[PDB]
Amino acid sequence: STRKAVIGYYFIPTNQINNYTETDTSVVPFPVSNITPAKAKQLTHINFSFLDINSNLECAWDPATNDAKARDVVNRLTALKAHNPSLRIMFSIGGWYYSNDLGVSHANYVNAVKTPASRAKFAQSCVRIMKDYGFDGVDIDWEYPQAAEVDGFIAALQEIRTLLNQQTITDGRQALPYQLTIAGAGGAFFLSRYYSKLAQIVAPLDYINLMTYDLAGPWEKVTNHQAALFGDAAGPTFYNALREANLGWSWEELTRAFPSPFSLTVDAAVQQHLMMEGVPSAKIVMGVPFYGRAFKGVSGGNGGQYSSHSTPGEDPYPSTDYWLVGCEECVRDKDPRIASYRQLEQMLQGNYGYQRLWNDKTKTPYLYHAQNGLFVTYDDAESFKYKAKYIKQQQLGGVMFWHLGQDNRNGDLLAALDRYFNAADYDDSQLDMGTGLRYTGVGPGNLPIMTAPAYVPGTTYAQGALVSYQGYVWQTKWGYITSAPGSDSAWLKVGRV
Ligand SMILES: CC(=O)N[C@@H]1[C@@H](O)[C@H](O[C@@H]2O[C@H](CO)[C@@H](O)[C@H](O)[C@H]2NC(C)=O)[C@@H](CO)O[C@H]1O
Ligand SMILES: CC1=[NH+][C@H]2[C@@H](O1)O[C@H](CO)[C@@H](O)[C@@H]2O
Repeated sequence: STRKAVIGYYFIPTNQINNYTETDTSVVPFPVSNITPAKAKQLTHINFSFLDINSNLECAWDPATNDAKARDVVNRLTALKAHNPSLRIMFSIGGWYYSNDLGVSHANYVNAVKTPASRAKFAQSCVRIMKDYGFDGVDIDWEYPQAAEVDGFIAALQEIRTLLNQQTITDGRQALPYQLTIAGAGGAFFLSRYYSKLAQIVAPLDYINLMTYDLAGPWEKVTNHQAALFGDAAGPTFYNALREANLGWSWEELTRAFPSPFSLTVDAAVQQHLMMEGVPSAKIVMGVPFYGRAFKGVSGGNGGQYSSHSTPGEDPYPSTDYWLVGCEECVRDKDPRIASYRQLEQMLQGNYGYQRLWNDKTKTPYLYHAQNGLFVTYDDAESFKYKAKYIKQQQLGGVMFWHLGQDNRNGDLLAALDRYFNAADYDDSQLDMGTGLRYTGVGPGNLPIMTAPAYVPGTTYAQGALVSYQGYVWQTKWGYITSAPGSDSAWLKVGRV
């Protein structure tokens, strides 16, 4: 079996690069030296983040970056390749801060993909930056191009692919080609922006890393799991934005591919991607979070799940009240709404009042502070057993995560992921995926194999008539159909032969 990708983000703020040190945790919490040889071997990719697209419409580091210190940090990462011949140090362009619709550099993203000339100049800058700093690939994290910017985004990706494939030949990297990936939406709302052209977006990529997290948060009215694998009927449900994408499909087609409302889960994002033709499962990578989201002012009854709350949803945290008991990291980061798994693990074992609970439908853990009314949704080594089994069962390309500095000091989360995919003595054949809700949509990309008597010319077909014909099973949408399946909108293609 081909090894599953394990893609971890290495994120460092500009000021940390400008004051990089591997000997003062109060200045650089997570220096490159914390990525021991053992951890380097459990990773296949490290996404260095984040670079941006400047006003000159080229890939570039934050202008305030001390270049020499930046190269030194990157060199330290590249040196880890000594312990793992498959390791690739990618760099990520974008991220929410720089590129969301209201982010500071949004216009640059829109403008860089606008014309053949802007695209050429942009694609060149990505490869140049890649070669100059010694990176092994380009990862684009634009959150997210809108419907009109999509064809341009696609041309940009194709252009970068062309240049990278050329660079691979020029550098003798046939054995470890340069790669191209993007962080893709892991939720229908953002996904609906480019969904209709998913095949063209994925074609030039080695992997599309789904951000299947942040699926719940203080901006929503009711608390919920931010990365549930499957759905919980007792949990909130959402409008399936995909049924409104510019697909050109019929009512029937739209309805059967996009049930609404539905459970916003990791399984939903993966299955929605697999519903489209030309989106190979092997390129789909499941993103997981090494952090949890916290809410205050929750009620009792369901251990804090599906409750109203009083947590501010704006960025930055519009207050100075650090109410996440025991979360020291939250005080230094001035935000009690997010906490690394490292910090959560310490809070859990420090007698702070948290009770760890488990939702066996969503297959994810959660914390409930009954005394203060706090709820935290997060992921751990146990939820990763199911996600890892799903990744194997669905034949996905692998896993991705944000971010390395949030794992505990022993790197247990990374180690668990590596174990679930590669340990010869780990056996998950008896691991039960449970009865949580699965995404029920069916599209052109995942039609099931079926059998039905073959269409007989001359027969009058009633409503709901199933006849195999031309390599597909077709069903009539209404009665008195006497036409051949395929050239009358009265027929619905429902299966493969
Ligand atoms: C599933 C979905 O579409 N949820 C949206 C949220 O993602 C989004 O919140 C923002 O998400 C970013 C990561 O995707 C965070 O970096 C950011 O902190 C977070 N909060 C913000 C920007 O206020 C919200 C708001 O755009 O919309 C949801 O629909
Ligand atoms: C590569 C990546 N870009 C996004 C995403 O993963 O999730 C992170 C966690 O919310 C967020 O900080 C970042 O902007």
